[PDB]
Parts: sequence; structure tokens; C-alpha cells
Amino acid sequence: SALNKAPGYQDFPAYYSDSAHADDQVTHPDVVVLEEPWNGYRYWAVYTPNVMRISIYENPSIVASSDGVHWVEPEGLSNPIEPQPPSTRYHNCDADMVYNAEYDAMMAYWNWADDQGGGVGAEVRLRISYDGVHWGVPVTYDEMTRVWSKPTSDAERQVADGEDDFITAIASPDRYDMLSPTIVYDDFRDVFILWANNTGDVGYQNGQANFVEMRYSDDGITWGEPVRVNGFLGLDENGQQLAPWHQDVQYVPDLKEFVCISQCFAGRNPDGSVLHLTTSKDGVNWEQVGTKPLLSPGPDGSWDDFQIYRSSFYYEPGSSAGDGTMRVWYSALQKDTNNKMVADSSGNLTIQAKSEDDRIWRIGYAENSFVEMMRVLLDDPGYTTP
Ligand SMILES: [Ca+2]
Ligand SMILES: [Ca+2]
Ligand SMILES: [Mn+2]
Repeated sequence: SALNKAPGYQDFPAYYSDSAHADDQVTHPDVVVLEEPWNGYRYWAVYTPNVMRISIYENPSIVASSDGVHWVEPEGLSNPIEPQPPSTRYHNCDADMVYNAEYDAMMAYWNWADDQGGGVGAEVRLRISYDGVHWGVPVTYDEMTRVWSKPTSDAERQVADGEDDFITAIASPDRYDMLSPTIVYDDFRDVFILWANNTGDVGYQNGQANFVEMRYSDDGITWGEPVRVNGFLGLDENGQQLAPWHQDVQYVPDLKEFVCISQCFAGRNPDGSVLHLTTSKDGVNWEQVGTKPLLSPGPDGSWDDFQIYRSSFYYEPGSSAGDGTMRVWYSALQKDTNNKMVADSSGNLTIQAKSEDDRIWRIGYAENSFVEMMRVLLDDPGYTTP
């Protein structure tokens, strides 16, 4: 296997309570792994609850962990960090979080859409936190200039975290042309980069017309015009072109390159989607690693048997150069679940999926040596990093 899946899945809490849906359904994690604890924890994750049929619960939420497995809500935090929208006309989606070393703060992004045709379109929005508990607009951010001034005291390391206290990073008049924003600070060029998938005003059925665009920003707040990436995905094992759906990017210092796990597909839409790996020296020009999928749906009846969904990763360096560990928090869905018994996070059959649970949404984990993973992807039993 390119990655070894851990049995069961990880317990993320979801705030919603809805009789027609099983509890604690979640998707689209984004994990930050730090060298030293930030507000008590080395691992921080943003994620969204989600269920079939209604998207109103799909609101950025935060947890933290000492091990990347057992997640908790930090004391004093109340999820979600961005409120439930006032009606089903709107929904949130696609959270991604970065640690800003210069400000010692986390920056959590997400996508907000007006789903109504001929509506106002969508935005990528942003909440920042100093303390891990309060997520919003820094008190030293000036909304008139869009400058985040560095705090000069501990008392200036605060935010406003009310319902309206977010920054609009990007706006578009189309609904679905900035899906799954993923952000990295490029410490060579000294610029923030955001990649997103442009599905126009169409979305899930746009299919092979989809393409990834990148944008640049000096601060992570105000962004330039998009340009298309090149070579993002290649051919699968049948020689069929893959299209992007959702993605996560990291710069990996040990490999001297950007690395992306892409949730992608070869047919008309992301049903049955898989993960593929793709790399780049510059963030612009990519090359898929091999033809084989990094991760695929499990066997019929497993919690990940319909599709692999957006996934987040950390390359954990080893004691020698080029010999790290790929740690992957993957979301996925199980098909055909209405009224069916499904697994709990320990892999035991204790959860009754409900009437309107057409599918079940969960977050799990997979891992491998980077070298072993590359050997599988490349069909090269002797691959080692250069
Ligand atoms: Ca990320
Ligand atoms: Ca630098
Ligand atoms: Mn999404």
C-alpha cells in the first residue's frame, strides 16, 4: 500500500444535533503540526461537520491534540468558530489553517458561498487566533488599510471574535471558483501562496473542466490576481487524465519542494475520488508522482468505501535527510448508509446511521515512510530520495 490506513477513524466532535443524522459527522480536516506547543498543544486542526442533504452545519471548528489522534476542544472554546448561517441559502466549506511564526498566531481560512444562482457569489474568509480559544479579527488589524500590525504587548495579542468578526480575503462573483483554498508561506521568496480549484459557477459536476489557480499575498490577507498552475495532475493507471476536486499543499524543507495531496478523479465528477500525490519546485509547475493512487476507497461496507475526500498531511522529518514519515489525516464517506449499522471510531459496529444519512462523513488517518510510499507510487522497489 502507498499508505497504511489506521483501523477505525478519529473522533472529532461536531456541534450539531439533528435527529435525522448520526452525530459527529465531519470532513475536510486541516492539521498544523508544530515543533513546540502553541497554547498548550503541538497539533491544531480546523475541520467542518457535514451531513447529507443539508449544508448548514458545515462550519469551521477547532480542536487541538498532543498526539494527532486524541482531539479536544481547548478550554473556553465554543465551536463552531464561524457561526451557522441564517438560512440554507448559504454554506461554509473547506477550512485550511496556517501557523504564522512572525505573529505567533494561527490563520484559519474557509470558503463561504451564496448558493443561489445569480446571487453574490462566494468569498474566502479568515479568522485569526493568538490564544487558541478566541478566533477573529486582531485588535491591531486596521480594516481601512488591511494592515495587520504586529502586537507590541501581550494586551495587543487579542482579537474580536463575534459573529461578524472575520476578514474577507478574496471575493468572486461566481459561486464555485475558489474551492478548497490551501495556503503555504514560501520562506524563500517570502510570500504567502493560496491554491484553489476553479469549478466556475458549476461545482461538483464541472468535472474535467476543473483547474487549479494560485494567488500570491505579502501578508495572507490581501491577494493578487490568480494564475493557473501547470502540470498539476497527470495520467492514472489507465492512461486517463485526472482532474482536481480538493487539495492540501505543504512546503517540505527536507525535500526542498512543495508537495500536494490532491483529491482527484478521472470521470465526470468526484464520485469514487482517490488521492494522488504531486510535487513542485516552485509551487507553479507540478508533476504527479507515478500513475498510481496514494489512497483509494476501502472495500464495500467500510467507513471509507464511497470516496476519499479532502485530506491534510504533515511530512515528519526523520533522523536522516530524505527519509521522513508521511502523516495523513484523510476524510472519506461510506455509501448506502440509510438506517444501517456503521462503525464507531474504534471500528466497532455501534452506530446506527439515520434515515436521511444517505452517506456517512468521517475523518481518519493513514501513514507510511516517505520512501516506501514513493516506491509504491513509482512502482520502483529501489527508489530513494536524491
Ligand atoms: Ca493545510
Ligand atoms: Ca525568508
Ligand atoms: Mn468542500
